[PDB]
Amino acid sequence: IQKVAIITAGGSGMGAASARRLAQDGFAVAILSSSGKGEALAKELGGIGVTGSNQSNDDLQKLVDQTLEKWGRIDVLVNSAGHGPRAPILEITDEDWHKGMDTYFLNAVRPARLVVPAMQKQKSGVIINISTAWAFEPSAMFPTSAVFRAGLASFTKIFADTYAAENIRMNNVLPGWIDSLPTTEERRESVPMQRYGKSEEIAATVSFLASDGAAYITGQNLRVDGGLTRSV
Amino acid sequence: IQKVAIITAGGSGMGAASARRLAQDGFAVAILSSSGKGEALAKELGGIGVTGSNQSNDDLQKLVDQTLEKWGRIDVLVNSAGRAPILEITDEDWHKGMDTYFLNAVRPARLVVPAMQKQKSGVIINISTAWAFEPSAMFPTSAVFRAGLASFTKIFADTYAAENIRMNNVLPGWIDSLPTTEERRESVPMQRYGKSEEIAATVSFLASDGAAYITGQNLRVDGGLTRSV
Amino acid sequence: IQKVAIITAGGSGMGAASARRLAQDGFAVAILSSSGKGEALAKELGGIGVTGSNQSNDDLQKLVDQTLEKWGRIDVLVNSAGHGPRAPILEITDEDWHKGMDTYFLNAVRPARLVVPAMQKQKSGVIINISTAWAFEPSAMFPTSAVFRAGLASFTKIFADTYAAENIRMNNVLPGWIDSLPTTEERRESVPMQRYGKSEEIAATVSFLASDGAAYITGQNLRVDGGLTRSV
Amino acid sequence: HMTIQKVAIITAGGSGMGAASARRLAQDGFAVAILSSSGKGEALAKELGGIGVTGSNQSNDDLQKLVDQTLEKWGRIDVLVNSAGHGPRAPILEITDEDWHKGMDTYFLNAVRPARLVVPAMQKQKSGVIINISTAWAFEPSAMFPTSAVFRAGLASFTKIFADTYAAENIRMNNVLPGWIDSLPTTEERRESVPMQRYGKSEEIAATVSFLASDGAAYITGQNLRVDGGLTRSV
Repeated sequence: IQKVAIITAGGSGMGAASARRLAQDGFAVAILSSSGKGEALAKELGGIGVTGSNQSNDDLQKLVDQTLEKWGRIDVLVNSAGHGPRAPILEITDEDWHKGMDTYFLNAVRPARLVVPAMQKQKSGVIINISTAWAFEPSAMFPTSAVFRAGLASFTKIFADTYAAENIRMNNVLPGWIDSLPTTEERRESVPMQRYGKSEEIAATVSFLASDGAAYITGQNLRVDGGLTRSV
Repeated sequence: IQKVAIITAGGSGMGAASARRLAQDGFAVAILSSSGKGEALAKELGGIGVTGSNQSNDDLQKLVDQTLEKWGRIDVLVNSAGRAPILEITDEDWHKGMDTYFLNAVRPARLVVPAMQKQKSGVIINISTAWAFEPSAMFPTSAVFRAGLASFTKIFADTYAAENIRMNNVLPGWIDSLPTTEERRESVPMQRYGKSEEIAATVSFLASDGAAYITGQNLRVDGGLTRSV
Repeated sequence: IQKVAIITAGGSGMGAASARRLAQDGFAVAILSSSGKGEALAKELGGIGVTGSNQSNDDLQKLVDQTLEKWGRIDVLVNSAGHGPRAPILEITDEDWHKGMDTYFLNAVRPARLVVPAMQKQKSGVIINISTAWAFEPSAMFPTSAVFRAGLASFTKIFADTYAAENIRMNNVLPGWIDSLPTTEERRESVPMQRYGKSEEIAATVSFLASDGAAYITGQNLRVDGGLTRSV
Repeated sequence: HMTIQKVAIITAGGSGMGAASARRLAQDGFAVAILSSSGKGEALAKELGGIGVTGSNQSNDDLQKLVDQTLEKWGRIDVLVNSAGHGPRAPILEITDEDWHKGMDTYFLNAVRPARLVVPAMQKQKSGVIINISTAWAFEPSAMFPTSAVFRAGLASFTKIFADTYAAENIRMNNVLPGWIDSLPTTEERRESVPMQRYGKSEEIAATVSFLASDGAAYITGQNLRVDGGLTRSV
């Protein structure tokens, strides 16, 4: 067996960085992206791609089925995310809250349901979600992101307790300001380390969590933020 | 000044207990419930009541409008609320969970804040769960969306602090609004369930001037159940 | 039942405010302070005072013995604190770290040891420590305070678990900027509520925690800080 | 010669998780310097092609000797890993004032003391990592390990202040918080309390230390990472 990694929202940013690093580590990769970039990248990394939505159970099933048809196993699932509603806290509509849940919570839950049967058969698996350093120290800048990634942390803990005995782990990586988007001086200066994080630094964190050496870590939320957040 | 409290899901359990205690404290009370029990309780307490859904903006607006027509202010809002394997919960179930345990607080908050802004004074207290940050399989949608509620609460608190409008959550452990099991009771270091009245007392404190410098907090009332500092 | 409260470091600041409020609530009061202020306050409130140190075994035992001789019970212990070492984080010497521990940790622990026997006989008791809102979001401004109050929280949890079955509770109140000291504009403006807290607000939180209504609360750390800290 | 030979100091590195960390860092390519109160420290350092001092992780003098010998030999300190011995255990009110002070030396100043001594080299380097082996019980404390939990919660707050103070100089500090690890004898009761139904390996703690000592983890600072098989309850 070559080990296998599926990456949802893997066509750009932190998803793409994670897919590249996991391929470099030696995983066969399967990528889902609503852009064409996902399939180009999977091609370049020698793996497979599906072009579809991380909100669609059917695109997801196609991705999972193709990965199992080809390699017969799924060792790692990495879930990255899009961008959800941003507005003043009482102005976000009920509809927008629902859309935020789709973007930032069910984007991780939906594919988790579909990969777990393989991981149960294997008695081995890792699921890593890209969350946000603001989950427990939320800001008005990113209200639906923080709300639903806090909820994702609770989901992650219930999941971790439910599947621990089957050697299946789930952890979240909580990035601060990352150079996947343009920097501002105010934001950069607000980080004690006085720089944005590299998308490759997030990918390195994913790589660790996907390795045998991290096997005893489950249910955790690891902030990778140059010291930005205040809580121990 | 006769101060005013609105209680959503105040027909039974911790909502009813909160409504009774706030009435005893001297607040005028307006109560929403879907069963009808909220109206019967309001009448007993000398207040007003609406029977409707805490997921419906129209029934909520009716409660708010009637309260402001009667007493001209809203000092306090208390939001109270109504098991499956973690991967078996459907997308539809998660969305329903969010309506039930997250938007139940958010929807009435939007409608009371204007009065609170005019008053330069207001308190919103949400009844959450001690399982929010230490969740278990027993209360999955509740815990997930109450963790989300905490993050909402902090953004809200930051947004409205300068206008003297505060939001806090009370996080109950095992409370006597339901029957005990011995395993549950024994898991609590205090070796007893909490009283609905003890939750209501914590609500009362958070509705008082003495608590005015508390905002954005999640206060566990659980007999020592949860493990975290 | 005439209930009884002991307050350590109760001569001024949040300690004195707590003693005044608990007297107003109807408690008999006993006060320890290194200042003459403690005794003047106790005498006013019809209670008893010892002039002495919350680091001295002899002074504390005297306090406790005189309280039990007078009223036969101890229902509430409130521990306020003085001021400990403040310096750049690596310049604080081993000796200063040990002094900080005495000032901010052992100040609470020492009296707790001495009042628990009465509380056990009573099958009822409450201990409330005045801590700091910076305990888990520490600031270089108050390094020994934050370090030892974070320590205090873990002590408080072990205590709460050990004595819960005997109906003896311990909780900590974590103030932000309080008007026991003069404001600075920068500090005041950093608080979302745009004001310092009142000592009377801290005392009201102490009052609630000493009440029957709070009887199901134990092991907790309650921030009273106008929204200053960032963590949920 | 064409690539920097990075250097790691391990305190209490003679056995258990400290020795595991030493071994792994050496395997990663670090030159290792080990302090241990037993001869185990030096023997292990010999095996790993490094240096060792026999002495106490509570003694400024012995720590200064290791640091000096390290800088004398390799000219730099890139990584400091602080493990710990064992402190007082007793019912919570039975721990004497003296036992609390001893606990502080064992679980808090064991990290602080060497941190003070390695930071100047790290500042000259504009690069450094300090990793303390703490405990999963720090914020979910148990009556089993009272001084450990108290002072490791304290260590977290120290760590955050340190991290804010030195972040601009690219010097980071993080804590690894192990649960039940196979460095000590196992019991069934403890094993079955862990959701993963096994103890952690010392090698899994060392793997976490290795990651945190690597360039990949450079944007992580001030954190407490629990490695506990899901034992602790908090998100």
